[PDB]
Amino acid sequence: GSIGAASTEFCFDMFKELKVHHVNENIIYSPLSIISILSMVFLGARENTKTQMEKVIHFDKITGFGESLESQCGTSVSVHASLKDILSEITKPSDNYSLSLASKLYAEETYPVLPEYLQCIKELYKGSLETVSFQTAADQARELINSWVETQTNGVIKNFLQPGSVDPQTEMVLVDAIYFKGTWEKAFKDEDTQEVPFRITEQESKPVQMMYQAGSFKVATVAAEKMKILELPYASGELSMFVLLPDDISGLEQLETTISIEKLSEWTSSNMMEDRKMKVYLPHMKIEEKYNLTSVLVALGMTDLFSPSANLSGISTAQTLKMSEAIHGAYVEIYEAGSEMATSTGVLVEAASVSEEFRVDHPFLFLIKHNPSNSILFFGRCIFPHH
Amino acid sequence: GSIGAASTEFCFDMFKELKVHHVNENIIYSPLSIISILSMVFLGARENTKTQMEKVIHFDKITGFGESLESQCGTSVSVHASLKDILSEITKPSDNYSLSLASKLYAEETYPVLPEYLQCIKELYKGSLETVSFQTAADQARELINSWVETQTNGVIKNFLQPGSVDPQTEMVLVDAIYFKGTWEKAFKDEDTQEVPFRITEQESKPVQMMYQAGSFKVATVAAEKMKILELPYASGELSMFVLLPDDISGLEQLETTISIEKLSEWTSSNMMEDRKMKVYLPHMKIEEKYNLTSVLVALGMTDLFSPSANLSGISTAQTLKMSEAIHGAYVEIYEAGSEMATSTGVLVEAASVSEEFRVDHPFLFLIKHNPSNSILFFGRCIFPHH
Amino acid sequence: GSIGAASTEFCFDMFKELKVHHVNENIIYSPLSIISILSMVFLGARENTKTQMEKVIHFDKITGFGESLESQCGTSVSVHASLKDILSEITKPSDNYSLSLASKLYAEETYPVLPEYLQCIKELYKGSLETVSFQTAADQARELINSWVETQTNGVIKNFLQPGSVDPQTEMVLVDAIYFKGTWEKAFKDEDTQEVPFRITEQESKPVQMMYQAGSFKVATVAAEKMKILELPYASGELSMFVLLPDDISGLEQLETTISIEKLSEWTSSNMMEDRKMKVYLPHMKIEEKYNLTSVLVALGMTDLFSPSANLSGISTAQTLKMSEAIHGAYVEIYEAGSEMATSTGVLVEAASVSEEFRVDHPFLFLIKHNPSNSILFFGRCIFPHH
Repeated sequence: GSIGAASTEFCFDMFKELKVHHVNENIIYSPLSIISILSMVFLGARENTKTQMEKVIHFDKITGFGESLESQCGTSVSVHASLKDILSEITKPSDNYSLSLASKLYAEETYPVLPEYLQCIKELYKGSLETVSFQTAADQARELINSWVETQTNGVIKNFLQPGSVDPQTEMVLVDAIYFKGTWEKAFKDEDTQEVPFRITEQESKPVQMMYQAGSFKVATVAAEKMKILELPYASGELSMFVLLPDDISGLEQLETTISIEKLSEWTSSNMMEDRKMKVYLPHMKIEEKYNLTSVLVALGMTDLFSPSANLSGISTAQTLKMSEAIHGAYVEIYEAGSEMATSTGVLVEAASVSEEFRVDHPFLFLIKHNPSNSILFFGRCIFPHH
Repeated sequence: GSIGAASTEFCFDMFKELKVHHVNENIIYSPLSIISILSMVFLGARENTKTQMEKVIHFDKITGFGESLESQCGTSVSVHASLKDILSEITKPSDNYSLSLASKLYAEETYPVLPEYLQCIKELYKGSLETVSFQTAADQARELINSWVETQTNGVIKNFLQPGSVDPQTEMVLVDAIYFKGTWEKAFKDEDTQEVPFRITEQESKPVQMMYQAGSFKVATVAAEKMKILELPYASGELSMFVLLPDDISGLEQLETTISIEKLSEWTSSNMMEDRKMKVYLPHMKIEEKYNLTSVLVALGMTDLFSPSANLSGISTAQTLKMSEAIHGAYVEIYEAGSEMATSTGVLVEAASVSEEFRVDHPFLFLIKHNPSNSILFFGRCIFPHH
Repeated sequence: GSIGAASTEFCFDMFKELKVHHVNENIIYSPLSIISILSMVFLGARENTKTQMEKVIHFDKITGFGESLESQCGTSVSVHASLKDILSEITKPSDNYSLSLASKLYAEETYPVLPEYLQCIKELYKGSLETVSFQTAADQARELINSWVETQTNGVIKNFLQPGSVDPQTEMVLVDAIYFKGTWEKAFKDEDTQEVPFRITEQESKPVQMMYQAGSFKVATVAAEKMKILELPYASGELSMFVLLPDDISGLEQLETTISIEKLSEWTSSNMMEDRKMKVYLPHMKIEEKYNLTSVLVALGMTDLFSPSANLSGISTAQTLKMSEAIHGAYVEIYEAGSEMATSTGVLVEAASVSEEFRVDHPFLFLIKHNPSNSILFFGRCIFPHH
């Protein structure tokens, strides 16, 4: 097996879990970056936490029978070689497009990470190590990690880590950043872009800037699922965009449920995809979304990793630590010349457990009273803060 | 035994009846202004209407078991004292915040008002009387009332009285307005505000600006209702904002039914509110709503006041007059530095109107035809006139 | 019968069929221009296509019993007379307004248009022919047609034909344009215009410039439908704008379902319309829309026309063709002095069969894959591609 297939299967399982909490909303995430950071953690996880992460990341399909566990480092020889060669394939330079993947881990000065684990991080993901004091200055370390992410994403992802996400309890933060900017194989003419209505539902429609071009494009029409897939290649044909468009507005739902790595392999088969003379209408796209994947990872069977029984002894034998916050951010912009996209996956670990915080992230009742008169000046039921 | 507690009780009694007409919708109103204006009308009511208003406003508990009619003015000595001292309390001048309560009554020049009732209006509510001709220039009187209310709300509540609210047959209007601009005790840093999802339902979410700060705040954890209340004091601690947030979204409904003056007094007890170091997240709020309380006040028990059996001898002894329209507007804006809030309550008497205008202030279809040929050149449906 | 009545009935049928896909959205379209272009095409059809077009255009009512087809050129004498006299009616010079109806057809050089059909176009629609090379320079043809449309609409409708509409397959294009600039019978004083809230819904409202004037106006009040109609005549009383408005906002929906040519005839009756002293508030309006009426016309009953079985023998004796696209655009601006309005309707005839586009106009699943690694760099669902 390959780790690209693990990324695919994880992508679609995670999408099935994610869509249930974001109905009628835009979704965007990077399977590769999430899988890469989660494998960084998977190397350190041992015993039941490691097997859980292995089944969730689908790295169990990668290892051949025999020579598992710390055959080379952290994981088996198969997963090790797969990780290394994928890092090499992604980081290969190209004059046509720009594509970068960087990994960095920040650690507390007091908390000592295993030198073997740091060396394996340098070997597999060639990620650097910085030592910052979280206990004394957590917010400054947050700002530094955020500036590193911002510069690694060419300023696309600013202020990745939310305020208050890290606190003096956090003792290590594993983060990565993927950035891609390319050009279309067949570009869209700037003059051909005009205003076109876009049907959000059958009832309502909103105007958007639609780019148009006519040419030979790979289209695969799946009638069993009532949907067509269009491939728009980029410069050099090493990266491609796939648009899975259901024939009708009502069909998309069905598609979301039936999509899978197996089904996708059938649909994107080189035989199934047909170069035809097509008129292509593609809208200007700008999608930015940031998620907290802790609940999603737990719902997928990664319960031990966030539990106080997490065995991450492969990272640091001194004391014990566990993961508490896994943040992900994704940005994608499609325009006429090409597209610019950028993602980041952050992970912070710590032994401590905050009992409570007071976060107003769902509807409530608010009350404003005059304390001397003990009278209610204002009372309200807030469902949406801003209409 | 105080008008503040009466305002609390009437607040929740009115919330329970108002919530049925605004499902899945923001709610906001000011109990202090509503009960001030209802006491304004209560002073004039006598016999059955006055007892109804006293029970619904909960001024019966304010008066001790002693003389309650004709004493001081209109009501008992106890209610008179409570009115006067709350009026003095919230109109207290403070350099820290701005809090203003204003009352004013408009009357037809042909309509006669008793001098003792006007002297009482100046005594307790310190409000002025303005004589305008409702029968001749009802629209002009409406615009004048809205301009006065706008100036008293510092431009926040503009065009308060809807068109057709006031009528030429209307005898006497009673209005009041509260404005409060204050700053937080512990402010929110502008840089700490970031975009965060807000979960309207379990499956739906929308992004909002969320201000964060870590500090010592007063929180009470009511486990019986599975809910937590947080207090944010303003400058000098004379006013504070209470956020009642259920632990889960679906619990909100339950809370809205179980909340009451007694339960609010239980939950916000000094022993229950504990000072704790909390991470606090609060969304940018801009909640603005206008209501017609006539139906709700009738449902609450004030049936005679809106019916032709309304006796208002203390208001106008020459001829009887009944109220038929009660409007109420409330606006609340929460930001990082502080908050700005403003409310108004409007009262109308003896209303009826027919035609007189063709005002196009709501969506409509339009037709443009060629009269010689009787052909439709243009047809359309206008919701937004300008884009 | 009269083609004005046909335009009215078709207008309301089309409104019924069109409003279903445009809820909470502005609508505007020209019945006269659409019915004129469709009558142009209707002269060229025979057999079932012609009868279908006649039913949808309601020209079957114009023809008196007897001498229905080929009596005049392509149609009955009654329909021919109606067409010619209507052209003369709305293209009548006047010093009070500017009203123009222009029609023009572009054809491929290799396409052999029947000369008698061209003579009919010149007789009944005053339509000139231009020969353009679609197969060798379709984009130049589109630019020329857009420039002609723009000049005929006095610069209101620019870039009328969207890219991709025309292509080397299109063989003929019929386009007409209506323009009308006029002044009110009773003008709006600029000083009387003030900023007034426009109530889109009951609780949310956006501010709009509102002109005011008082005087004698023709208003009809229909209580059975809970709505009033106001007639604002333009200069010289030859064109008038009708504004029908429900008393409550919620009534509007009902109105849109119950409006009809017969009900409109009832409501705009001379005895129903009454001159009365009225205050008139009317907002500034700038309403522009553009539609593709292929689906709407097919749903009304023009199935054979857009199918490969379309008989357009009256246009070309050889190489029979069929319509592919029917684009329409409308613009209206109402201000104090008067009004400026303009529409265009263009239909392009072609010959195709299988689906020839990959139009991305509804939410879709997109993914960006690294082909060497076969890993998904990005995956997402988008419902709206802009924020």
